[PDB]
Amino acid sequence: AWPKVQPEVNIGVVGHVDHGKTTLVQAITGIWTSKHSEELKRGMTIKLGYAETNIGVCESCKKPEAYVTEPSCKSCGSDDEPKFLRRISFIDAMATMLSGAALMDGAILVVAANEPFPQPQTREHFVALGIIGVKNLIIVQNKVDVVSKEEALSQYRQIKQFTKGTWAENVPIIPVSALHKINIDSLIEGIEEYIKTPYRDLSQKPVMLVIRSFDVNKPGTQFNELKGGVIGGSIIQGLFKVDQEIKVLPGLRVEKQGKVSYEPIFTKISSIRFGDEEFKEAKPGGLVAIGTYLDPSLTKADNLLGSIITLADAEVPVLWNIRIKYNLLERVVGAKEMLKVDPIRAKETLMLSVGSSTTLGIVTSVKKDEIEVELRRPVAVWSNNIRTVISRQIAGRWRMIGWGLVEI
Repeated sequence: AWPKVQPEVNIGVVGHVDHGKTTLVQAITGIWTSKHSEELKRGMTIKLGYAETNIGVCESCKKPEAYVTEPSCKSCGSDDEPKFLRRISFIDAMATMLSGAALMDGAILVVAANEPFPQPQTREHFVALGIIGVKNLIIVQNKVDVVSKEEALSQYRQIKQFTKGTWAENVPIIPVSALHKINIDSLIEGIEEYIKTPYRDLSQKPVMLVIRSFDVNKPGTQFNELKGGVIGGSIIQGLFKVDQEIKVLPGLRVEKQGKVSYEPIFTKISSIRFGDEEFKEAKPGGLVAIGTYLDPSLTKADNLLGSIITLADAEVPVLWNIRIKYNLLERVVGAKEMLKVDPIRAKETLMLSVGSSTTLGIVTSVKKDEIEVELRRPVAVWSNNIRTVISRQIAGRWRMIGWGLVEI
């Protein structure tokens, strides 16, 4: 039989075509993931469509057809059980995209074969991928069945030529039709070869990125049957177990009269869940639901969005001022034209995304490789050289202008 495991990897899927990405995930998993007729499964998405699937392989069948997402090889003429490879999860495509982005172990960038390459959205998405550090990439040429072999091949060469000078020079290009299911087994193969499961040091301190929180107690719930608040997020390192003492950072915003501060919120894990399966422990990969003993007022309606969770005794600096070793883009994708990126300037306001968090800050110091920033809200910095996305409001819209590492 195949094992019931948690996903071990998150793969972001970002695309121009909007009946693209969802149909793509569906082409992999086989099931419709738009209006899941069971909100009884808490909440895990933040309006980010999410899906899990097993991946396996019939060793004796020709690849790529040998790849299956189910424990049957009848499709390649065997009654034997395919080898189970792994369970993967997908995250379907400003603060919100950043938050989704924090969780991807890899990505698939989808382009429409019946559209000139590159579409505006395509280049935007590409830049975005470069900024967030997700370099495990696959480009999918979707809807290749509505253009000829020749047109698809032409666009393939254009994309390769486009990538030839960049870091994405060797990213594979995989033609598929998500809607009509053509050549899907090749993409699963591609996901296996090019979006490998990252190294996990499971001795590392447990860290979870929190991306949702909800009060799951339904109306009419009797008071004595109330469950504690639930925190949904993505574990980015280490592992958590039920009954471990943990804390939420920055935690609770507390106002003493004429004062403001954040005090970490301590609680205990009551339950760990991936989809509709319960687990005894939770590791990186997939979206996890974490039961707590928290007052649901604390989790009600994503109150805790952007927080992180660590063990209670974890030592994690919560900082209102941060130093960032940064790198800016040469220029920015715009409606009409590429836009020159002015160097950082003191007293200007930037947006910094750290993990699943997004906070406004004032620049207090500017050097060539480093800036210092005063934050409107504090950040939990769980490790040195955490990546940050630096954004500036340009033309009345927030745009990612570079990235950096917070240095402690």
